[PDB]
Amino acid sequence: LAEHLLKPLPADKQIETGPFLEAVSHLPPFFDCLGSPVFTPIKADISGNITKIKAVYDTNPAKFRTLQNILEVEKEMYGAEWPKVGATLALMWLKRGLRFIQVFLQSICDGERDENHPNLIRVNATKAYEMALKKYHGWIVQKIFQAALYAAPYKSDFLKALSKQNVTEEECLEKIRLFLVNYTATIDVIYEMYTQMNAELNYKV
Ligand SMILES: CCCCCCCCCC
Ligand SMILES: CCCCCCCC
Repeated sequence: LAEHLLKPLPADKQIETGPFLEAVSHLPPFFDCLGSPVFTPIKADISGNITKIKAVYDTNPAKFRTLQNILEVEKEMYGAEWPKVGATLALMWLKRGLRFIQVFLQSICDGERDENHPNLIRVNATKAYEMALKKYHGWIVQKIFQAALYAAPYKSDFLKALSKQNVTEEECLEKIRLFLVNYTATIDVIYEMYTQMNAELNYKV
């Protein structure tokens, strides 16, 4: 995770598409080692979105040099169906999965815990879901997340699974904190871009 850091934001706060996709494509694999088949559809959604954006990018790397480029070009390209189309729509849902990972990881690092059951990650996962995904899910998908939550490893095993490696828990969390710097900054910029472009949508699934 400290092996595949996201680049820092350039001065103009424009995110290069190529480098961005490469960076985040290292994230899906971490779902395989949460030790449950329950997490496979979650991996699939994040991968699929990354793959959707990559495919739009590949058609014209220069036209789609930056994430901003993607949104402005596709807006012009699709008139009235935008923002509910193309790579704009893929990235709208990618950012939410990425924000989820962000909030979950920051929560853990901040020493947030259920005092009653302290070696679990339920409370961190629950917060991340509430902050990133919950308002865009109908009640059925919510009840599904609730169930999926019990497949979560212990905090202790999860951190041991990320050092996959001769390292203490505190060392491991320091590494995650370093990763969260440019990660958070980058996601914050993508979210800000959806707000300025008016490209954010609120439909539930
Ligand atoms: C570093 C990427 C790890 C992803 C965290 C996902 C945990 C999900 C619990 C529901
Ligand atoms: C460089 C991006 C390629 C698409 C990867 C799919 C997500 C694992």
